[PDB]
Amino acid sequence: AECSVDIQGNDQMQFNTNAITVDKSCKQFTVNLSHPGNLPKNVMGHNWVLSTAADMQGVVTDGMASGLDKDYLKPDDSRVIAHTKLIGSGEKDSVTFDVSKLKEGEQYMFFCTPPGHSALMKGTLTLK
Ligand SMILES: [Cu+]
Repeated sequence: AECSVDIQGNDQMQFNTNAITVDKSCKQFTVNLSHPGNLPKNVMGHNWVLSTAADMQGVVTDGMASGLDKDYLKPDDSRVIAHTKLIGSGEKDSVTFDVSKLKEGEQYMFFCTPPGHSALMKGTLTLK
């Protein structure tokens, strides 16, 4: 409903949006991730990861170093506000997070941390 969004990551390393708006009055927000295409998780897995704009570079750097078996996220990374699991084609995953983790006026970025994906698969998340 109002406090959720569906996003897709395809075989061409594209998310189907580059901007998410979250109603600032939502208590929680949910992202429903899916993966059109046929490529398996070990070739073209995608996740959806949320951080401040400022933290994205470090999250990406350490995440893509962490390997497939760690969903390309540094374990226990405090900079990651929320994240789905890593999914392959035909799979689905949702994450819910607390909209109080988030500041009106702050610059948020969502992105996909697997090797080669982050520059091609990112966008803004903003409260309205
Ligand atoms: Cu991706």
